[PDB]
Order: sequence, then C-alpha cells, then structure tokens
Amino acid sequence: FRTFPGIPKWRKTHLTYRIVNYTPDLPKDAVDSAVEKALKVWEEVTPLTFSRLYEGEADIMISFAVREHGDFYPFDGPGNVLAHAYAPGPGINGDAHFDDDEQWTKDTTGTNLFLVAAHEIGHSLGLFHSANTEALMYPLYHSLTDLTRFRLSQDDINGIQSLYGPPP
Ligand SMILES: [Ca+2]
Ligand SMILES: [Ca+2]
Ligand SMILES: [Ca+2]
Ligand SMILES: [Cl-]
Ligand SMILES: [Zn+2]
Ligand SMILES: [Zn+2]
Repeated sequence: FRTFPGIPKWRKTHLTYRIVNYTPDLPKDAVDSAVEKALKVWEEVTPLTFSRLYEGEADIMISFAVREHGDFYPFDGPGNVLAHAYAPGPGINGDAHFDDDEQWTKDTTGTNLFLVAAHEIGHSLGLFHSANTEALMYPLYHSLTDLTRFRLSQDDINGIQSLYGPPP
C-alpha cells in the first residue's frame, strides 16, 4: 500500500459525511446503500466511525458532477476518470466527487457505485494507490466481477491500519 506525502490523516476517529446530491442513474436508496457499504468496509478494520449529516458542514462531502464542477480538476465525459477524492484535511479535503457522465449501477452492468466509492473513500481516509494488483486501492477499475464476495485486501487492511490502527 501507499499513503499520501507527509501522511495526512484524520486526527479524530469520528467522521461525518453528507451526500450533497443524487445521480439520476439510480434510486436514491441505492446511492445511500452503496455509500454506506463503502464506509463500512473501512469502519470494519479500523476504529473509525461515521455518521451522516443532512445539513451543515461534514468532513466528507460526497457529490455527483460533470466536467467543470467547482474545483480545479474537471471531469472528462464518459469513461476514463470515474471519480476523484482529496486526502484528509479541512474544506474540500476529504471530499469525493463522482463523474455523472458514467452510468452508475447497483450491479456490474455500468460502473459499480459501491466499488468506486470504496476506492475513493480510501483516498478520503489517507490511502494513495497500491502497487498490489488485487488491492481495492489499485488504481484501475476492474469490473470485479461478482461483487458478492468482495473483501478488502490485506494490503488495504495494512495501509489503513498503519494510519488508524486495528479495531479497539
Ligand atoms: Ca471536507
Ligand atoms: Ca469520466
Ligand atoms: Ca450518469
Ligand atoms: Cl458538506
Ligand atoms: Zn472534483
Ligand atoms: Zn484512486
């Protein structure tokens, strides 16, 4: 695994998130579920906990965007860059943006929102890209397939635990 330079990490174990808006690709319950599952994946192996805010300022602001969307890194239309997320810190840091020129799916027929969100939340928490080819943190989107038995790599486990420790 890898962290970001100077190892930026959250300095508190309880993090808030807010889902700022919703793709037309999917029912709202399926967006909420995928994001929840993505946070749980990391919760499970650290002493991090998350709660959802519906108003005010959250640590991890999650949004769907196309092209220019208010930072310096515009999205690129269909495929290629699917999403991007900033390392821990105040303001835009921690936040995760999802390119809505993808077709976001609950399954594997378009782009799987759960898998990409798990990977992006990894960045929100302080993990950079892994050299490991089976790691969730491996850069490249590999259509699983079959997300039935998805489990974090050890490597991802080693990375995140090296930042926040194992569950208490
Ligand atoms: Ca933030
Ligand atoms: Ca794209
Ligand atoms: Ca879309
Ligand atoms: Cl927010
Ligand atoms: Zn962005
Ligand atoms: Zn990545």
